Amino acid sequence: MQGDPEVIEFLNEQLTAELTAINQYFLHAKLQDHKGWTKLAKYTRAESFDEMRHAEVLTDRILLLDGLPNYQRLFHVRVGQSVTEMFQADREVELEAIDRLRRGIEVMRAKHDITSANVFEAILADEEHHIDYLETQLDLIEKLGESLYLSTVIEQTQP
Amino acid sequence: MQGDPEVIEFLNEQLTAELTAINQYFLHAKLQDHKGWTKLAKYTRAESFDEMRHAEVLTDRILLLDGLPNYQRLFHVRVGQSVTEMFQADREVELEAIDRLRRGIEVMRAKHDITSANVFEAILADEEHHIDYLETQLDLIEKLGESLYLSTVIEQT
Amino acid sequence: MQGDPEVIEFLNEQLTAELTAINQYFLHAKLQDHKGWTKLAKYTRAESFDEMRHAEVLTDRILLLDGLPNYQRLFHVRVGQSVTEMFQADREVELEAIDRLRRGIEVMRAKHDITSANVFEAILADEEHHIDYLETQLDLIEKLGESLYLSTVIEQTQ
Amino acid sequence: MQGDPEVIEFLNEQLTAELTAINQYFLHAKLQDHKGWTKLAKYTRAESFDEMRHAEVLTDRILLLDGLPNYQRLFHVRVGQSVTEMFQADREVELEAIDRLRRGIEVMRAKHDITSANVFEAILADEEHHIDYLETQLDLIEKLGESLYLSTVIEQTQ
Amino acid sequence: MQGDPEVIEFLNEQLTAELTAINQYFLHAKLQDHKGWTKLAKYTRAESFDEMRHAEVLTDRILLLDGLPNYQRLFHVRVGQSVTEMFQADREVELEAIDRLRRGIEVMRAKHDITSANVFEAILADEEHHIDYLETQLDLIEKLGESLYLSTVIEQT
Amino acid sequence: MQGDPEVIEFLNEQLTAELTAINQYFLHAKLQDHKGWTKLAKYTRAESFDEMRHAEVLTDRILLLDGLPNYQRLFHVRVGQSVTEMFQADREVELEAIDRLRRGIEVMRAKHDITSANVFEAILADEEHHIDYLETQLDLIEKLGESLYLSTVIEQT
Ligand code: HEM
Ligand code: HEM
Ligand code: HEM
Ligand SMILES: [Fe+2]
Ligand SMILES: [Fe+2]
Ligand SMILES: [Fe+2]
Ligand SMILES: [Fe+2]
Ligand SMILES: [Fe+2]
Ligand SMILES: [Fe+2]
Repeated sequence: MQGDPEVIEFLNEQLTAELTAINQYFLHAKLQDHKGWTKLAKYTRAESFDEMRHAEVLTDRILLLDGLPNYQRLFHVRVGQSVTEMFQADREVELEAIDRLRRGIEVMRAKHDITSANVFEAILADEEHHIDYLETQLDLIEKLGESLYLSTVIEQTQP
Repeated sequence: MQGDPEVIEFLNEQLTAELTAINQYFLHAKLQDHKGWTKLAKYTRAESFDEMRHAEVLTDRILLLDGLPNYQRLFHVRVGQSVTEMFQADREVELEAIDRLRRGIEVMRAKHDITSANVFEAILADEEHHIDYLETQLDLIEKLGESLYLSTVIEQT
Repeated sequence: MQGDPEVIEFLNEQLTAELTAINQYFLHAKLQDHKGWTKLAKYTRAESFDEMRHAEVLTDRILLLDGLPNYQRLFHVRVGQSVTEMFQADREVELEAIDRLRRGIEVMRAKHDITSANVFEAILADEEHHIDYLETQLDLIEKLGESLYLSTVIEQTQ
Repeated sequence: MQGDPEVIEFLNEQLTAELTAINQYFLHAKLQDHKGWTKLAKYTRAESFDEMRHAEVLTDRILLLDGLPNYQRLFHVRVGQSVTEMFQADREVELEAIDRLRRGIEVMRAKHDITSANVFEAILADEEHHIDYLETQLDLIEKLGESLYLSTVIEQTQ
Repeated sequence: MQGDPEVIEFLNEQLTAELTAINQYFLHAKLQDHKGWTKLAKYTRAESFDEMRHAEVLTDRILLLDGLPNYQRLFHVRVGQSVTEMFQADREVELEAIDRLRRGIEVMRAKHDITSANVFEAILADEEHHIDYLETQLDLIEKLGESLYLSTVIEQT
Repeated sequence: MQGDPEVIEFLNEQLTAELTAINQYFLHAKLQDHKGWTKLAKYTRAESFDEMRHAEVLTDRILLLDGLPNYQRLFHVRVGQSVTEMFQADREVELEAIDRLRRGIEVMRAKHDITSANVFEAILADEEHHIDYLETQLDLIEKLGESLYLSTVIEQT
């Protein structure tokens, strides 16, 4: 029982998205943490653990197909300065992952595995359920205005 | 005992208001749910369930009068895009109900049954307790301003 | 992402089945309770709310596809007088559900969305459990006889 | 210490009755479950596991006599469609077991083992305790009539 | 609504795998029960009930398709003497199941049922989650050695 | 108050060791997880999370110095096949971190900050409490021999 290496690569190209998404959420989480924009920092910190949960079940599956996880390669990572830029860039990153997950399942359905597609749809169902929130968030600032939007995301701590 | 048919349609035209008001509340409750306006979405879900409670006690009464509920015919339903139009539209819907309910009871009390008028006033007492609320709500946006009014209706959760 | 309207209308014609099924279940639930037929009216009221919430998970899907729910148009609704007629009627109503749902998902799997079809099977799996039950119930009346079948559906509770 | 192969086979001929009886009870338990005949399906599922508890202690016993359990051969299994003949069919299956077990224990007492026939009587006290019950059941249908007898075993589900 | 017989037989040949695997797991569990290798027999008894859980949901499906379960005929069942042979033979039995499951779901997906394939994948997901553990165990012995592998399976209790 | 840039890369070259260390632990932890080498797999998962506790306060330090964390580039990561190779490889990785931590604090004390060096010693106390343990582990195999050493790592559960 050996996985077809393209299907393995179809798993593997998903994996490079995982490691980059860990750091770009977490540093931005640590970015706003100094910036005091408090409740949104609580969101992306709790969000980042789900991709840790997303990546681990990915990691087991290729071992069931007797694969070799490359944790060495990486994609390019970006940073922003205001949150709109932070909300615009990762959208493309979330726009990046879907089509790869889209194009993977149609071909892997043609090649007789069922179980790895069940992994692939499940993570794909998360991100479409994820990206809309950002799409909800951005204009909700943008129609309203950033300053009053900034005026509600902060609070003084409990010393 | 047989229900008088004139009273029966007076119950019935109220029922047509009920089913239409269910959907126009609920979809607009689901509309702001996507639009992140969290707290009023909790409120509009709470308003919809009372009309669901309003309709069932309406429903059994005509069966006591041995009637046939038309759950088939409806009235025209509208939608809005900002909240103010939604607050303007349902006002007319609330303006639609009361005067017709005002029309029914006097004619009903003229014809010797008491019991459905008790249902009439009880359902009237809610909407007169309801129509003023949005009437207070809309000017409170309008005097103040919509953008800051939007600045308190959301929640990141 | 914008939903393809052929998927959207196929979501939409499911919705028209949903609203009509609410009223025909509930009124017939409000039929037999006056008729004393108690536990099936408990069952029919219990049958309503699952079919209710089936439409809500239908509803929230199409706004992700940026759609406009027609909560205005309906299908034709029927009533009966004895329960056998009701059990014959809703069978056809459930007979209308599956094949159209069967007609959809093949095309939906043919057109590069997966996520909506998971709802499509999920609403299907319920009515698989539903249509046989009423199919079971009718022969129980028919092999036995209606009168003794009425002789177990009523209690002294009012 | 080695078991005498006749006694082993006489233990073994019980075992063929065991696995056959498990399926013929369980499918009928699943049959009336689809047929809605509720409490008998509760009773048939409950009666089946005692036979599962029956067969396992037989399986250890031949290992104590250092035997080889044939889990391969099976006797012929039947099925019906009405409820009555199922009570007639298993009666013969109940009639099949006892006399052969009656044939054994005399020979078991004839040949200097005590312990295996203790299992034989322990299972035989069960098989008498079944055959009377179904015999009590069937005439109670038969004197009364099937339809009113059927008119008490179905009840609604949750 | 009637089940298609080619779908039905595909359920049916799966069923023959069930009853054979029940006895071969259970007796070999009862084999090491004499042989004092208790913790794997604890593993074997708990594993055997899950196939009994797999078999009943197989059974109720076909009567929804209005089918007739053949609980009558079976396939050939084997026995071993050391555990490696027991680990080698059931692997083939697990190798027997999955391709037949692979052969079924491709065809019935072309033939307009969805629901029984959901049953088929669910048991198929178990066996691929099963057969690796067999494959994990057997190489772990022969790399290490059998006698020390025997040196960890008794309990004296 | 601005961080002196020489301090910043000396924080940063520690950081490049950090992200590489998590994966080489975890994948090898996931390697033995398939291999049934479970009790040390429990240990290696515990080793991963402490490094996350080490790396975060490192990241919190540099923003006080107004720094830019390069989470982008890495160092070279290796894999092994038997545990001795794994215990030999990470030893060098443990040997890699200390001298950089050693060469830091002499300069960190030399240039009028204490607080970053307080982090620098606090991380350094961990690996000296760590590299001895793995050094103890490998020789404990080495006198003994791998097979009997492996013969206690299996749980069968
Ligand atoms: C101060 C707290 C934490 C920090 C700074 C942190 C940070 C990180 C980072 C940077 C990664 C990516 C490294 C990698 O993927 O190998 C990661 C992965 C992970 N962490 Fe955390 N984490 C924290 C809390 C936790 C806790 C408390 C747990 C478990 C009880 C946990 C479980 C995991 C898991 C399962 C992964 C995925 C492993 C992997 O994909 O390689 N994390 N964490
Ligand atoms: C003709 C009468 C009614 C109609 C048309 C109606 C309609 C609905 C609808 C559309 C939903 C959304 C479910 C979904 O999206 O899946 C719902 C939910 C619900 N229904 Fe009704 N309803 C009616 C009467 C009632 C009444 C009077 C009650 C209870 C006293 C009730 C019990 C419920 C409850 C409790 C929920 C909320 C379930 C939840 O929050 O999880 N229904 N109903
Ligand atoms: C929730 C509890 C149980 C379930 C779902 C279950 C399931 C089943 C079913 C349905 C069968 C019949 C299949 C057939 O023979 O065609 C079976 C066979 C069997 N049952 Fe169970 N059973 C349960 C309890 C038990 C227990 C607790 C034991 C033993 C301690 C047991 C012992 C057996 C044996 C040994 C067989 C195989 C018969 C043979 O090899 O001849 N059962 N199992
Ligand atoms: Fe993901
Ligand atoms: Fe009302
Ligand atoms: Fe439904
Ligand atoms: Fe027995
Ligand atoms: Fe299975
Ligand atoms: Fe560290």
